[PDB]
Amino acid sequence: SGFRKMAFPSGKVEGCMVQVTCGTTTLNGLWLDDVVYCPRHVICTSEDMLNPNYEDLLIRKSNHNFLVQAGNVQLRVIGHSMQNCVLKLKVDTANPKTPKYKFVRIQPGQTFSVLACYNGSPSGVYQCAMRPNFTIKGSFLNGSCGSVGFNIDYDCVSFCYMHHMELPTGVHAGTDLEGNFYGPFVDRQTAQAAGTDTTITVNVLAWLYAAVINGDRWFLNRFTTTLNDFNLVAMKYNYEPLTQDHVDILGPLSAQTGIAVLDMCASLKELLQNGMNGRTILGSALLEDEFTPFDVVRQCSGVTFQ
Amino acid sequence: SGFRKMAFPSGKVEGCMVQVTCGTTTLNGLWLDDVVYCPRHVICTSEDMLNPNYEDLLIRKSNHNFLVQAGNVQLRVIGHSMQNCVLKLKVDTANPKTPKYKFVRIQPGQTFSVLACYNGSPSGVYQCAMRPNFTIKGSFLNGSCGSVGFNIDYDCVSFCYMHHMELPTGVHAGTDLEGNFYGPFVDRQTAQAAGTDTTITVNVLAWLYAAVINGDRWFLNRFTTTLNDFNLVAMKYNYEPLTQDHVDILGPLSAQTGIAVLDMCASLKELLQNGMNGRTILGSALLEDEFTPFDVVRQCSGVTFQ
Ligand SMILES: *[C@@](O)(c1nc(C(=O)OC)cs1)[C@H](C[C@@H]1CCNC1=O)NC(=O)[C@H](CC(C)C)NC(=O)[C@@H](NC(=O)OCc1ccccc1)C(C)C
Ligand SMILES: *[C@@](O)(c1nc(C(=O)OC)cs1)[C@H](C[C@@H]1CCNC1=O)NC(=O)[C@H](CC(C)C)NC(=O)[C@@H](NC(=O)OCc1ccccc1)C(C)C
Repeated sequence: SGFRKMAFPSGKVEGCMVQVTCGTTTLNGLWLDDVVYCPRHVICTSEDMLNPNYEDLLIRKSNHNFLVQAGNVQLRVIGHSMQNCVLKLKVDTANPKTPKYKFVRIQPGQTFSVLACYNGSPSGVYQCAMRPNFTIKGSFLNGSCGSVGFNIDYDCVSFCYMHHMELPTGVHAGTDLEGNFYGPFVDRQTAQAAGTDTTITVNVLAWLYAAVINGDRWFLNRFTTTLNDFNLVAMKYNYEPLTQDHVDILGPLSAQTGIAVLDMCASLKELLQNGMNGRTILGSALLEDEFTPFDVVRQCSGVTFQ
Repeated sequence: SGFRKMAFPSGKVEGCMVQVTCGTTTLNGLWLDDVVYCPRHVICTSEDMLNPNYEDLLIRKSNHNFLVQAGNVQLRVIGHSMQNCVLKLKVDTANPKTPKYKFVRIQPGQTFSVLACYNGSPSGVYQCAMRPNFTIKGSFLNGSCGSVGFNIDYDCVSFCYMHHMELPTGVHAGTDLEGNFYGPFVDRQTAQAAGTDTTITVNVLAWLYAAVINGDRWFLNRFTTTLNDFNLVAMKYNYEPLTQDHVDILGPLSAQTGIAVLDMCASLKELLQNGMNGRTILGSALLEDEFTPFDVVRQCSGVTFQ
C-alpha cells in the first residue's frame, strides 16, 4: 500500500537523447532509427525569436549547419526537413538503442512522464497531465527544449510530447512528435496566455478510489447523486463534466472497491461544498487530478515493463 | 521555472535488477559485478515469517536452491552468505551493465529515488525522504521487496536503501545495502510500529526558497526571528530543530534570493501559527518537507547526469 506520483522508468528514453546545435543555439533532440527530432527554433537566434520567419531561416541552412552529438561523438547529418514546429534531421547511423516506439497525440486529462534534459543529458523524471487548457505544469529551464514526454506499454514507448516553451504563471507548452502544438500556442516570443484551467473530474474520482483502496476512507458519506446533479455542482467549481465514458472507465475501480461511481460522485460533491476541513487524503490537502484511472490501476496492481 | 518532485533517471539501475527465487518465494535482487544482493527473507515461507530463525533456515540452503533470472536468462550461483538482513549471492558472471557505484547510509531528511520493481522488472520511479522516524512513505505491494533507492552523482550511483517491509499506516521500512535496518525494525511478521514522525524543517525552508525563486512569494512577511525563538515554536508543531549546520546548508539559496535564513524562518513561523488560509505554495496546500537544499539547487540550476 501507499500511493505516490510515479513516473515510468526512463532508461529506454535516456538511450534516445542527443544534443542538437545550430550556430549558437543548443537544445535537446530525440534520436530514433536514423532520424533526430527537435524543436524548429534551434535555427533561431534570441533576436530572431521575437518574430521568426521559419521558412526563410531554414532555407538558408544546410545539413552541415546542424551539429548532433550523442555522448562525445558527432552524428553526421545527411538530410533535413521541417514538419510543423519540429525539425527532422536524417543522420547516417541508426540509433542502436532505438526502442519499440510509437508517436501518439494525447487528449486532455491524460498523464505522461517527462525526462527533462539539458545538453542532450538527462537531469530527472516526473509525471505530468495534459491540462484541459492544453498546458502542462512542468519544471523546465533554458536548454530544456526538446525534452520529451512518453508512456510505456510493456516494451513499447509512446512519445506524446516535446517541450518548446513556458507561458505566464510558469506553465509549459509543446508539441506532439509531428510538431503540432497542444493548444493554440505558437513558437514565437510574443505575449500569449493559456485560458482558465479546470479540474479533471474523472482523475479526481480515480484518486479517491486509490484512497479507499489504501484504507483512507474518512470522506465516504452516506449519499448518492445523479450525473446531471453532480455536473451542475461540478460546473460551479470549474470541474470538467463527467460523461458516460468516464463512468465506464472507472468500472474496474468501482468493482474493486464495491463503491458505485455515483456514490463516489456524491462524496466528491460534499468535499467540494465543505472542503477537507484541515484533513488530508493520501497525504494531500487538496483534491489531486493528475492520476488517470489507468494510472491508479497500474500502481495498485504492480504492472511492470520490459 | 515550475517546481516538481523529480526522480533521478532510472536507466543505470534498471540494468542491475534481477529476479531471485528460493523455493516458492520470489523477490527482486540487485546485481553488481558478480554479486546479487537481496532481502534475506527470500529464504522464508509465509508461515516461517511469523518468527523465522534465519541462521537455521539458511544453513540448510545450498547455492543451487537459489534461482536468479536476468531477463529470461539464468545466472549460475557459486557462493552465498548472509550479512545482517541481506543475502549475497556470488554468481559466475559479472553484470556487464554494472555502473560506477557506491553503498551509503543516509541520514534522516535525505531524499532518494526508488525504482519499484516486481519479478526483477521495473514498474516505476518516485522520490522519497528518510523520515525522522526511520520510515519512508512509499508505494509498495507484495513482490516489491528488494527494490532499491539511490542517488546519482554525475555517473556514480549511490545505493542507500533496499525495501523489506510495510508497517501500520502504510509506511515502509528497509535496510542499507549492508543489510542494516534504518530504524529499530526487524524482518519478522510481529506487531511493530514507527514512532511519531516530525517535519524536516531544513527541507521546508529549502522548499520555501524554491517558491520564491519560482516567483511565489505571497507568504514572505516583514519579521525576523532568532534560531532559539524559531526552535521554540518549531518544537510545538513537531518540527525538527534547526541547527547551525542547517543554516550553512541553506547558504546558497539564501544568496540566490537575498533572503536571510532567519528572515525565512520568521515567514515559516507565521505559516505555522496562521496556516495558509486556503492558499497554495508551489501548488501545495501544505508545507512540503521532502526536498533537500541540494534537491532544490539541482532542480533550479538544471544539473545533469551521465
Ligand atoms: C528552450 O529550452 C530553448 N529555447 C532556445 C531558444 O529559443 O534559443 C534561441 C534554446 S533552448 C526554452 C525553454 C524555456 C525557458 C524557460 N522555461 C522554458 O520552458 N524555450 C524558450 O526559451 C522559448 C522559445 C520559444 C519562443 C519557441 N521561449 C519561451 O519559452 C518564452 N515564452 C514566450 O516567448 O511566450 C510566452 C510569452 C509571455 C509573455 C510575454 C512574452 C512571451 C519564455 C518567456 C522564456
Ligand atoms: C516483500 O515484497 C516480499 N515479502 C515476501 C515474503 O515474505 O515471502 C514469504 C516475498 S516478496 C514484501 C513487501 C510488502 C508487502 C506489502 N507492502 C510491502 O512493502 N514484504 C513483506 O511481505 C514483509 C516480510 C517481512 C516480515 C520481512 N512483511 C510485511 O511487510 C508485513 N509487516 C510486518 O509483518 O510487520 C509489521 C506488522 C504490523 C502489524 C502486525 C503485524 C506486523 C506486512 C503486514 C505485509
